[PDB]
Amino acid sequence: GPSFPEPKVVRSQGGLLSLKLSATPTPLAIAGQRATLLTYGGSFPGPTLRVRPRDTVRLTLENRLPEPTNLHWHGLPISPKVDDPFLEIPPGESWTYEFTVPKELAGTFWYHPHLHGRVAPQLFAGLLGALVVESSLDAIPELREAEEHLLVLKDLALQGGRPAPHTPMDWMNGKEGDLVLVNGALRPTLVAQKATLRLRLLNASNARYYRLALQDHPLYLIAADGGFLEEPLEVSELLLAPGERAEVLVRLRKEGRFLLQALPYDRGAMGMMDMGGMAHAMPQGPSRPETLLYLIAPKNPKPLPLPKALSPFPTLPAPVVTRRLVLTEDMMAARFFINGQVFDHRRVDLKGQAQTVEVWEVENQGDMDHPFHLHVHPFQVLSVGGRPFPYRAWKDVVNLKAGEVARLLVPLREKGRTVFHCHIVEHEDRGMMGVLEVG
Ligand SMILES: [Cu+2]
Ligand SMILES: [Cu+2]
Ligand SMILES: [Cu+2]
Repeated sequence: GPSFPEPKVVRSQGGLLSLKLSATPTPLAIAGQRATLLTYGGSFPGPTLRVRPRDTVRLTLENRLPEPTNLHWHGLPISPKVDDPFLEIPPGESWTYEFTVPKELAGTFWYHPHLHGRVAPQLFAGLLGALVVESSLDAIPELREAEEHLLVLKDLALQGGRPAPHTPMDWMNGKEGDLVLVNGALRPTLVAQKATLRLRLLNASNARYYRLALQDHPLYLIAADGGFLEEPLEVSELLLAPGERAEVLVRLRKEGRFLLQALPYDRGAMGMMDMGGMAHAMPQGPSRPETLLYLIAPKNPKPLPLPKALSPFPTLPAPVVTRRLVLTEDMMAARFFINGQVFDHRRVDLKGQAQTVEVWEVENQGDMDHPFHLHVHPFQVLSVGGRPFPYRAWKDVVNLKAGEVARLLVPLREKGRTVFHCHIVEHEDRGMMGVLEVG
């Protein structure tokens, strides 16, 4: 097959993507070995859904797992009556998700389970896939002529031919695996045919971070989680926290082989040490560097010029309220809190008004990185750690290192009850989630 593996694409037909997916334990060949994963559509990652604004999506999820599950349409500003974080599909049962793709939308999104208490093992076992919203922007020559690929960054650990079980330490840190895969493949080779690549990036890992760097090359960020930037932004590296997406242009400068690496990064994961007497927690330190893929540049590469502009970011109304959400940890108990509380599905924590804008100040008073995710309502990151953000674009996950405050501009869109949580999904399962009601 193609030297570069990517999930199969399912496209809307005549404005309708009607699809039945089964969540099912599936024997597969993965990274040269045989394993039984939990999959959507029989594959890992699940199929990529490619749609356009105003399309109708009609996705029937059949639960063939031995435990209940559901779907989160991560990043989609749709109704929480569709993207329902409280819905439970019992084993054997089916549920049909139907929504219209919003008109003003573009970028890389994804789907995965969101059943509180069960997310981390289900997501770790392989239940995820991408959703791409095509834009009219894709027809500008600087993007249309680029070579496009999706890179689903997700790691895995196998034990006896199945996903490795969660240990108590995994619930504290978030589980990482030793198999650091792109699109389910171990260090695939990408033999580029064009000098400009358009790479959609998805961190679908439970907890692993990807400090992305391409050897000898900068990256040109053209989209964040939920939409285009206003213009490309040159970066030397790009950190993708769990649940985040990005789109980058790569402008291949010369012939040769270049590594795409996940450079060492310390997210505050903790181990345990006994040095005489007392056993206590100790930092794991930075991750070991990982090669994600081998990128082979074509003959005499002449990259396209960059697009001068992408999408203007909407001017937002002046905000009507400021929130503060403080994140804290009880590491030895693997308990995690927002404003001193753990999630309770019966308890409404924030009440806002649709079509108003709020300022959310999210403060990480823990020692671990926490990537904060809000459903349903994409936000604009104003600043993190007192540093202004270098671009304007829609995001739905913001990473907070220890001590950092993120200031977010949150327009409230669809009415209903939804959630916000850490997207180290172990921490969500362990309480770091709250309930927002929009009326
Ligand atoms: Cu998500
Ligand atoms: Cu969620
Ligand atoms: Cu967390």
